[PDB]
Formats: sequence, C-alpha cells, structure tokens
Amino acid sequence: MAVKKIAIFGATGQTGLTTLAQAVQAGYEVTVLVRDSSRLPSEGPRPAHVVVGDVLQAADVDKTVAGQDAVIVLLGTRNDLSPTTVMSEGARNIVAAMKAHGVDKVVACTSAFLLWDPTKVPPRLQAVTDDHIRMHKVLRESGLKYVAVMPPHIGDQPLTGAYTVTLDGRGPSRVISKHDLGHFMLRCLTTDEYDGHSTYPSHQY
Ligand SMILES: NC(=O)c1ccc[n+]([C@@H]2O[C@H](COP(=O)([O-])OP(=O)(O)OC[C@H]3O[C@@H](n4cnc5c(N)ncnc54)[C@H](OP(=O)(O)O)[C@@H]3O)[C@@H](O)[C@H]2O)c1
Ligand SMILES: Cc1cc2nc3c(=O)[nH]c(=O)nc-3n(C[C@H](O)[C@H](O)[C@H](O)COP(=O)(O)O)c2cc1C
Repeated sequence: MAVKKIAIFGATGQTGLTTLAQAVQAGYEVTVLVRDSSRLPSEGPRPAHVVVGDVLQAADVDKTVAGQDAVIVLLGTRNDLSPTTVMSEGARNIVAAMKAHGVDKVVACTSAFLLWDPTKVPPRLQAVTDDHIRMHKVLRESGLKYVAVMPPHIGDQPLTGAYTVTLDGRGPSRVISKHDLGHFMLRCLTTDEYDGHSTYPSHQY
C-alpha cells in the first residue's frame, strides 16, 4: 500500500512551496492547511484540497489530517526569531488529529542544530531551536512512525535529487537546497528505513 494522500503543513513557506509542487507533480493527492490562500501560487502544480485555517486550531488541523495516508510538516516562523511555541503546539494538534484519524506516518522538519553540539546554536536562533526541540519531543513520543528531518542551512540551489543523507549531522556540507529538502521529505514517504531516526540531508552544489 503506497502513500497516495498526504497533508502538508507549512506548504506556503520556502521549503513548503517546492515540496507541494513536487508532491503534486509526483502524483500525490495533496491537502494543505494555509492561513492565507493568496500565498499559494497560481502557476505550476496545484494541491487537490485547500483548507483555510490555523495549525493552532485543533479543528482546522483535524479537517486537514482526516483521510490522509501521511503528513509532512514544514512549519516555521519565517523571519520571526522570538520565543515561540507555534511549531510544537501545531505538532501537538497534528499528532492528536493523526491518532483520531488512523494516520500513522509523519515526516517533520526541525534543524541540524538538534544533531550538532547543542551549545553551538547562534544566540539569535536559540528560541526557535528550543521550540524545534519541543516539537521533536512531541513527535518522537507520539509513538507514530516519525521521520525527523534535521537540515542545515536551506538554500535556493536547484533540485538535484543527489544529496547525501546521514544519521548524525555530519555530511558533505552544511547546506541543502530547499528543493532537495522537499524531495527528501517525499522520499521518506516510500521507505520505512528512516522511521524512528534523525536524518541530515546535505550536498555540495
Ligand atoms: N532557513 C534555514 O536555513 C533553516 C535551516 C534548518 C532548519 N530550518 C527550519 O526548517 C523549517 C522549514 O523552514 P522554511 O524556511 O521552509 O519555513 P518558512 O519559510 O518559515 O515557512 C513556515 C511555514 O509555516 C506556516 N505557518 C506558520 N505559522 C503557522 C500557523 N499558525 N498555522 C499554519 N501554518 C503556519 C507558514 O505559513 P504562512 O505562509 O501563512 O506564513 C509557512 O507555510 C522551519 O522550522 C525552520 O526553522 C530553517
Ligand atoms: C542547522 C541550521 C539551522 C538553521 N535554522 C535557521 C532558522 O530556523 N531560521 C533562520 O532564519 N535561519 C536559520 N539558519 C541559517 C539562516 O537561514 C541564515 O542566517 C539565512 O541565510 C539568513 O537570511 P536572511 O537574512 O535573508 O533571513 C540555520 C542554519 C543551520 C546550519
């Protein structure tokens, strides 16, 4: 039984937009939860289903997760570095909705800071990193099949599909293109080999 139907959270963000386009082009039936639909593009591949709402609202999340085979999480805070619980509270709602609807696979992006020396996080990113840690804890303790994607700097290099995935935060570089990161999140839908693991995609462009 391959995954066919997925929900993407954070589909309008930098990585979300290209993950969404790639998923639709690849044949998935994609549902997105967006606060503002004007942030979805008109050109290119289009999601099958658009739910307007907020990941902080359980009912909105429930509507989005119902019926899916898997969930991709690309939530983030754009340029806001303030203390925050948006991602972890969103993940709480996602896990509850997954359990309410029988969905058992989640692929979620946090950051390579969760693999690197936890005393080398740049001060201005510490608050966001603390919420990534809370989000990781929520997902790992959910018991669901969870692939933790922990990328380094997200760049705008082209899609290659040729990046390296390690399990410990060491790799050929400290950059992954947004397009390659999205491609990897989709890869995680068709294998179990990363379930229960932390993954570090990187590439020399
Ligand atoms: N930038 C880097 O180099 C880097 C490196 C490693 C890890 N990361 C982490 O990687 C993840 C993905 O980063 P990104 O740059 O692709 O993300 P991003 O551009 O920050 O996009 C965040 C996404 O989350 C959505 N979102 C935020 N609050 C929400 C809410 N309350 N309800 C529903 N959706 C909400 C945003 O929606 P709107 O469009 O409505 O704002 C947007 O779709 C983030 O957690 C980031 O911290 C970033
Ligand atoms: C593991 C890792 C995680 C990162 N996480 C973030 C993050 O959540 N948010 C961010 O703004 N930058 C993060 N960065 C680096 C930023 O993307 C980088 O400072 C960015 O180029 C700043 O661009 P701007 O000034 O246009 O916002 C991360 C880098 C690495 C290696």
